[PDB]
Amino acid sequence: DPCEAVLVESIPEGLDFPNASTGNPSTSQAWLGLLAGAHSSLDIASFYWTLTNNDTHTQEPSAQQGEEVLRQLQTLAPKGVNVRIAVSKPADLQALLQSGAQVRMVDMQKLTHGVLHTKFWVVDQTHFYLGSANMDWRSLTQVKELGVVMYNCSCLARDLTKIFEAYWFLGQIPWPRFYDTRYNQETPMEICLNGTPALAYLASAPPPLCPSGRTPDLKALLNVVDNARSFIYVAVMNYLPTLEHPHRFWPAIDDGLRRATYERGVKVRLLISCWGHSEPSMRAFLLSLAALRDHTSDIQVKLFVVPAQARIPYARVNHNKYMVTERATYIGTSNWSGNYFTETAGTSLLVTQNGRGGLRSQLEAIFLRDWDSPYSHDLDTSADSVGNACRLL
Amino acid sequence: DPCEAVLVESIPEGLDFPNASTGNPSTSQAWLGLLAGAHSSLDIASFYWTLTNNDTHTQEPSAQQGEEVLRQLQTLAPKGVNVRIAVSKPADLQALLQSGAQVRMVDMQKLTHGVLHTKFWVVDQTHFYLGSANMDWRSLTQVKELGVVMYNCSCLARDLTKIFEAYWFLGQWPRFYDTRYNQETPMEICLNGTPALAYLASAPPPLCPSGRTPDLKALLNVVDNARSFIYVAVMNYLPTLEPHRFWPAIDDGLRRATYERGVKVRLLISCWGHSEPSMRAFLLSLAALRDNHTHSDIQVKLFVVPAQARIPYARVNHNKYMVTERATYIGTSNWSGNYFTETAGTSLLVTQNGRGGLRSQLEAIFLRDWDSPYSHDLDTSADSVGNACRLL
Repeated sequence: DPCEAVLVESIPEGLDFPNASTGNPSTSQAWLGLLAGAHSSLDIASFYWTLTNNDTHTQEPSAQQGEEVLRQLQTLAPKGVNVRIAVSKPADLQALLQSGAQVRMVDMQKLTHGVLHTKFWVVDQTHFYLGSANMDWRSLTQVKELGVVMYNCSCLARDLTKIFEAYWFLGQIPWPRFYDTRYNQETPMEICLNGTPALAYLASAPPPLCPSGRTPDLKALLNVVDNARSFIYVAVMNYLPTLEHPHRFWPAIDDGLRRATYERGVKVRLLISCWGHSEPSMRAFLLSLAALRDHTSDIQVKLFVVPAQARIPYARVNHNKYMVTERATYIGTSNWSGNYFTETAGTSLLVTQNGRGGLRSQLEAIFLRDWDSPYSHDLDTSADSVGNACRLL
Repeated sequence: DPCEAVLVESIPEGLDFPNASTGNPSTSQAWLGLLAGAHSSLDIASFYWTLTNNDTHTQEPSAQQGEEVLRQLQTLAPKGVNVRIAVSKPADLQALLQSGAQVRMVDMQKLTHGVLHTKFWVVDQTHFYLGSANMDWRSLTQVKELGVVMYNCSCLARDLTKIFEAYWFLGQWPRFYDTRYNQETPMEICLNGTPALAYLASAPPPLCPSGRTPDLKALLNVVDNARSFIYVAVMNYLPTLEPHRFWPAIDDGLRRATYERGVKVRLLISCWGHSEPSMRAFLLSLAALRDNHTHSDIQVKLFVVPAQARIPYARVNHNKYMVTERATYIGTSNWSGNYFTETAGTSLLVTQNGRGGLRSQLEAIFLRDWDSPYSHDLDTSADSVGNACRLL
């Protein structure tokens, strides 16, 4: 299969990169194209749905891209597209049900004390999108996001659907052989990504939703961290060494980054996202990694902050959740706190390929332009200078 | 047995505490008393011997206390005291062999890639000293040393002697070495007439027999059983197996306790011209856990002992102990992973309830250390700290 990965970026209106330092399609363009092409199925797992302005209780014109998606979704079911939805149990889903689109609500708080934080699509079981969208107009053009669309990638979409079908069964924890995966950290798929060979595998975040042969998202994340020999670049929304009531400590990712930077000298870059809903206990635990630097080992930590839009609930964050090394890629939907790897649902794509060009270097060039952005500040920037609620910093 | 624990401290000449109110025997006084009382046996585990000035290649008068110890050791063997020594394989030991005192050299670098860094005595299997003071006139009067001498403490001295026996055999486990009194089930001792639970731990797992608690295990259990404070003064704290490795085992216990349980943690590490500057970064990685909501509070201070600089290995605080609201730990290993894996070491842990007693005496020692001018912040100017200072 002639698999092509495109990294597709949701960029907030008014947020831009002046050098065109990585230009690639919008999540809206990718989604509208996926819908317009769709003819058999649109497996779509989301945390919530908030596409319409009225479903937000807002009246912003930028809802239109989501409402177009909604309009197009309203065309999909009478066109015969077998739209099915899994959504976290808390109007648009009733409009879809009236259009004939199936909806199931997942009581993740009953099952495992968490949420269905995954955002992905699987289209004709040939294409897929996986990433930090949120199935709302805000995710499309109000919050910065990264995801991978893998066109013509039928063998990999047909395994991301294995992640969806679990949540679809929950919204109706055992897993039956149907959910198992052969293509994991130990034996990824061989894919001819843009014509250059690559090894690729998909992971799931809470061990109850990892079937046999699925790599746990923490295992894949820690392994990508421990196999690196030159650099580890991470962009993730939230990072906490906790199971975030009563206090627990979660060293698991902290130890992988300490070990890797010390034993192997690996350059570690952590790019973590700040907004008014960021837990303040992050700051001490980020400073506890940034102190491993002078001599001898090098971890550096930076704060991504997306700058009238403040009137919108949950707008203006960088929701992104990926990592890249000299050797591997990791695109995910889980945030980096112990609950996201134990209690909450999440997924990630990992792709390794060698040489220049290709996905790994496109993702690295994305990380580099993020990290060099004005939108990435140091872990001690003056809070008012950050142009947003620097609640953590 | 009417066990009395005295905390005996070597204080460097010219080092003194404004807190006062904490008078105790010098290690010299306690050792000379132990020798003068000794009549059947003296076991001792030692890192190295440097009692005579000539054996130092120095000519400083304060060797006299060690040379008196040496003179007294030279009297012990003709008095009939079964002096036996285990020493780390690298003149005073030849003078002792002339006196009839037995010596064995331990090839720790062959056996486990470390040294015999223990410092302890056992007298008549009835008293013991355990602590940091080396068999070295600089220990007795030029570096600060803490240890416990437990007089009339036959049941516990009779277990420390066994720890030396392990070294004594290396320098030349079966059931002879097995220990009942450990972290799971300490011994009942009537320390100063107030009940206490006490046990001895040893540092490298090859030198821990069955039923001996590993020194790291006992240290981490004390850290994870704390509920109000953890106070720790130790010479070296390296969260690494000092080809680069990682030793977060203590680092995780201190993070976990302060975050999950709100424990106040105090680390009082010791800085000198031979401190590995790698340690500085790892200390800054613990002082980062301070916050208003979480009640996580780790605080870290450096202990530095300010003509004596001409002496090799003088002027350090070589102390190694911890105290909580609940327990004490006096140790001989420093807090780097080699000391718990590769190197020989030993510690006493004592829990007792109420005011007074050993736990509060050791805590009052910690507090007077911590409040000392000799304790500086982890960001202090090394010029103000008044010594060679590789961490600042």
